[PDB]
Amino acid sequence: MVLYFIGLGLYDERDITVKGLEIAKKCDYVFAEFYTSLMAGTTLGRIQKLIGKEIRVLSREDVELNFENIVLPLAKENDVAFLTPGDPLVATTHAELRIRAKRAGVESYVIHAPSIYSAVGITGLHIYKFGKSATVAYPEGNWFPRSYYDVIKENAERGLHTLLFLDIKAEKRMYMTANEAMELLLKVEDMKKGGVFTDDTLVVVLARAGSLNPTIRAGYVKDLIREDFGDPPHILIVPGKLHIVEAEYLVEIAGAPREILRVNV
Amino acid sequence: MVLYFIGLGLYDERDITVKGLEIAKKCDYVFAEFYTSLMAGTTLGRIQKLIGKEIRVLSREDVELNFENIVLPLAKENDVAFLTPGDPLVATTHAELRIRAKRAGVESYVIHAPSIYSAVGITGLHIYKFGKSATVAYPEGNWFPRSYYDVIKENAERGLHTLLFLDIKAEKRMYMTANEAMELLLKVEDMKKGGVFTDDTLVVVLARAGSLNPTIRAGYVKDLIREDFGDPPHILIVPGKLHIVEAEYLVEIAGAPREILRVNV
Ligand SMILES: Nc1ncnc2c1ncn2[C@@H]1O[C@H](CSCC[C@H](N)C(=O)O)[C@@H](O)[C@H]1O
Repeated sequence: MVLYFIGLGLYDERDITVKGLEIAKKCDYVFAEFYTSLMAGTTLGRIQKLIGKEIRVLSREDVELNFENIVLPLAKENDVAFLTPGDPLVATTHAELRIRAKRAGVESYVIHAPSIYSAVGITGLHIYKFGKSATVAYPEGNWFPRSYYDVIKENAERGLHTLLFLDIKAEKRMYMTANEAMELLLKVEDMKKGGVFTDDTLVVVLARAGSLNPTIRAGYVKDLIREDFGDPPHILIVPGKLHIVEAEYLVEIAGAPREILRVNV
Repeated sequence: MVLYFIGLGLYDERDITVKGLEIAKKCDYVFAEFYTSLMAGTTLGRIQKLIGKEIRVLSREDVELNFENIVLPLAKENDVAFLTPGDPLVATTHAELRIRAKRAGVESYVIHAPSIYSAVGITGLHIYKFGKSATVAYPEGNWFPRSYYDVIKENAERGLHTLLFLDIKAEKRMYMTANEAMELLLKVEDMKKGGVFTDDTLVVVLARAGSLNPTIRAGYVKDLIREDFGDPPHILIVPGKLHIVEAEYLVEIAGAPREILRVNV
């Protein structure tokens, strides 16, 4: 009669919370989805071994078209877990699943875990200064999504930072790199010419948040566009004007050039 | 010979990540602060039992004024951990402590934990639609801060949601309720008359996120201002224009008036 939405956290199998792991271990059935994102620092086998029970992975279609026929039936007479990368319901499509549970007469509870949305605090940027967020998707065919450019523009003009989630082709395990995102943004700049993203734009890259050794780097696009930030996942942030403490953290912890202290503050 | 910043999570001792727990268990010295937020579902004793270590609690002054004198000295010869409610670097100024650690020749690492900043996803509001965040501070003496009002105005005018962290005075055990926040905002509205926060404004309240049964309520200020949302901590959210799916979740899960379903496109 109960369905638990359990977050797996940021990077590896130990990023789940103690609460999430203990609840999952007591569930009769464990399902999971790995399409809103992936857990780059681990494998399905390692997560399965930690929990101690077999995990039934659902595809995007399984969830969107058949969640109520795959997961909910068992949740009616058993305790069922539905694992998701990060924090449940940060991904926009998760929320509606709680309504489906209600419709099926199934109780649902959410077990939170770290999300990249909040983990960016490790960049040293003040969380309150983050404005609207956006995702940079891989162009495909004649589709070159670029609304994120206006998101950066609108946030920056109000002195706010912009968090850019980078695309991940989950089934192919293809992660968009900060380099690829910067290249796309420069192309969009060529088309819009709003002076929003250029070689002189200060950006912050966070790779493998959750790891004990994530890569945290800050600097100008001209210098970072071809830099190796290591294995995935990557996110990119275009900060707005900086508080001196934010800049000092970027310089001392993220290796930002001293120039940001007199250009971006 | 290192320092670990470890988040404890939203509500109780089990909100710590498995990664954080296993690292804390092996540290030689453990410090913590409980003034940045309130973990309503646990006690210092329960946390100490889980980690199997004695925890030295520090005050705001101990940290902001003497962190490098109380904590770093030990971190130079042993593995030390500094625990905090929620995520250690969200809506705190603890990131700056990593700069102090570096200057003292101490390597530091960060272990994330679920944060209220991302937990708001449980309200059904799209995370990417949240704009700048603000804090509703307690008026004191002859002062009455109102900056948070302008944050709501700025976000709302561009269709973004506003997350309002509520004040806390741990030493005096004062935790601002969503009710008090609403009362304060109505008083600011009477002064600025910007039509930003009135009796007809739709708001969302999230209380005790992280617990299995948090209070999630949505409705007009006039109806919720005197409603009992349970024990603290609370957070207040003033949504911008809603997407139909956001409204549906607020109605089905947060008990919002069905009239909000009729979104004014
Ligand atoms: N579990 C919880 N439920 C509701 N509000 C919470 C909360 N935890 C924190 N808050 C809100 O956030 C304020 C503390 S701000 C510090 C936040 C913390 N670093 C984190 O990552 O969550 C509180 O005064 C309250 O308004």
